Amino acid sequence: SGFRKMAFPSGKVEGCMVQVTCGTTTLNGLWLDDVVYCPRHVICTSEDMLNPNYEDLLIRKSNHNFLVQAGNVQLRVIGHSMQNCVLKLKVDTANPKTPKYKFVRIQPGQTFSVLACYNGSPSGVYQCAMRPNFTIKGSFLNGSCGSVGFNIDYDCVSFCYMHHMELPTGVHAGTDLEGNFYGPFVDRQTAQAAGTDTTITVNVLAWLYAAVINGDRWFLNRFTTTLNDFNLVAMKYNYEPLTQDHVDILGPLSAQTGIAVLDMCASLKELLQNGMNGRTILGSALLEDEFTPFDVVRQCSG
Amino acid sequence: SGFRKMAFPSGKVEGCMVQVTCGTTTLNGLWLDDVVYCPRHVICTSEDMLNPNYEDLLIRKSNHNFLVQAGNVQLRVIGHSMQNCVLKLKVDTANPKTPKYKFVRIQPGQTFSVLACYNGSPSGVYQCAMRPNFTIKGSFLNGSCGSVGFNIDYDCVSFCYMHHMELPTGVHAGTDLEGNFYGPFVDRQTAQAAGTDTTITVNVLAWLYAAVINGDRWFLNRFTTTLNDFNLVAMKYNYEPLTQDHVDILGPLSAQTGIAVLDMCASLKELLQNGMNGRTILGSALLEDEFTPFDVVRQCSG
Ligand SMILES: Cn1cnc(Cn2c(=O)nc(Nc3cc4cn(C)nc4cc3Cl)n(Cc3cc(F)c(F)cc3F)c2=O)n1
Ligand SMILES: Cn1cnc(Cn2c(=O)nc(Nc3cc4cn(C)nc4cc3Cl)n(Cc3cc(F)c(F)cc3F)c2=O)n1
Ligand code: NA
Ligand code: NA
Repeated sequence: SGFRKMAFPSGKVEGCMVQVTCGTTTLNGLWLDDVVYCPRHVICTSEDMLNPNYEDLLIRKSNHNFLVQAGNVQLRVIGHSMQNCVLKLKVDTANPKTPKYKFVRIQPGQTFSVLACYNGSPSGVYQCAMRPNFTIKGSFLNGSCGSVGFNIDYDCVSFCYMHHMELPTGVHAGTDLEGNFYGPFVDRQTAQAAGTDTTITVNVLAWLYAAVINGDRWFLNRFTTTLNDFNLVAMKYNYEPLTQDHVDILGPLSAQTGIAVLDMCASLKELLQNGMNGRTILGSALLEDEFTPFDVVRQCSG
Repeated sequence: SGFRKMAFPSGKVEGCMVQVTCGTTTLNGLWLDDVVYCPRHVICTSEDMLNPNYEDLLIRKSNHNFLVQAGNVQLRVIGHSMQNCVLKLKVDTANPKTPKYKFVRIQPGQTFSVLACYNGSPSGVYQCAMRPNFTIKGSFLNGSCGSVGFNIDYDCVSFCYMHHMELPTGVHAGTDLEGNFYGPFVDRQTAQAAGTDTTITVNVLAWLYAAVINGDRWFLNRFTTTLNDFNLVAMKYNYEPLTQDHVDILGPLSAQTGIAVLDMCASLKELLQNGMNGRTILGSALLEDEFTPFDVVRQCSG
């Protein structure tokens, strides 16, 4: 029993983190096989960060302008290339701790673990969701550029996020590992705005199922609703609309608890219209939306 | 910016987890140097779990009744001894991934990371606090017995918790790594009750400082209070009393924010008497008490 914000074990990723310095600019990189992946922003000097011309800046560098440090060992850069917003540094040593891995772009609403790193050293691990406005509500200080987000499927690390910047509202933005931004952001040191965020409805329903599994049942009720009446209320409250795909995804949890999805939707409609009135669910006084159906199954069934 | 439930990176511990089986009873163990540490409950059969006589049960076993599996490799048990509630299995191979480590007993109110494991394999990592009633509000399924809790100080893993059981209320109890229980529990499969829990006041104040650092300031006010008037209100609300030691521990955070501890106490007194009225702090609608002053500093300053 119990329900916590649970991250994936980070050891397989920790062995891939390095420090990358170009001049006095320094950040984290990811060392897989004989390539180091890092934000191309590392090739900027102070003057360059506000409005860089990356193709120009890269032409002016040589392999020896790049200092890669893997703990004590320095790694020899033998080639470099740019792919969208990442830089790929070819090094002369393949990382012997390279896990089985793949590069995967995630969708809004999906969760992943973040390994926060500073000067190439892992500092902490936490779980977070990609928000509908393509930002994450992370926890990052100066120096965390290049930290990665990942999921684990069996023995395979799926890398899905490389951290680039903090926006003025204190939320975070980054790219997939092919260097393509999540959201309408660009890698320059200018103020950019995220679009308005929304609540991830299918995740809130998954978390209500988790509560029932853990014995929190006070919000349940005898009523049912239809997708359409639900979505008309949800829209009013800045909730993502629910689809029949969402309903099938919640299948295993409906099975395990015997409560139909549209039955649980009727409970959610009640909570939205009446609030919770000082009761809590799984120790929270707000509706949680950062746990996926799969997160709940992984944690409440194994 | 941002503030998350952040665990320590788990790689150094992941390499120490093994599976221990005695008969058909199986659970997790911790392999450091040439010793495997695990809950002595593993020597119980089904019939033995309700009221075991461990000294008898251990006399009847031989080194070959113990199957230790480190992934694929089986490890040869060459001696065994019992220390309080743990079993120490001497094996013929020293773990080459043994980190620098120490065994440390923590106090109520302190936090640690848990690596949840099943059949010797790491499944997830999360952060939690030792509650004042010596339980933890973990997240664990059948098969997690033997999972460990730890902190990291530089390069040194401090092990502080070995998981044994879930109590009827769904909270968890275990021992330090010398086998001594936290709290008034015993390792038998009987219903035991935890004492009443209380809110960890110094942690709530640390979390309010974190909020101010992240720009949440609405609860602040011009008033101050004294330790004594504060403690008379706190007691009423089932909060741990605050000591002058707690006040000095909050020192760095008072410095960084310019708000004196007894000034922040006056804000806490207000929140306790008036509630929060649908406002949130750091994304929560409840007062959080699972972050220590040191957790806040580590995460908000580096
Ligand atoms: C508070 N916060 C939360 N997340 C972040 C991440 N982040 C960061 O760590 N560093 C950045 N700029 C740099 C400055 C440097 C100074 N030196 C010596 N070396 C430096 C290297 C970096 Cl990367 N930034 C800003 C930033 C980074 C980008 F990659 C980008 F495309 C635009 C940006 F504005 C930053 O957000 N800080
Ligand atoms: C739901 N939950 C949350 N945490 C726990 C931890 N836990 C556990 O994993 N296992 C236990 N009993 C066993 C049964 C076995 C059946 N086989 C084949 N092998 C088994 C091994 C174990 Cl350890 N228990 C119960 C338990 C374990 C103890 F170590 C103890 F001292 C008293 C107890 F009641 C358990 O709580 N389950
Ligand atoms: Na209902
Ligand atoms: Na005040």
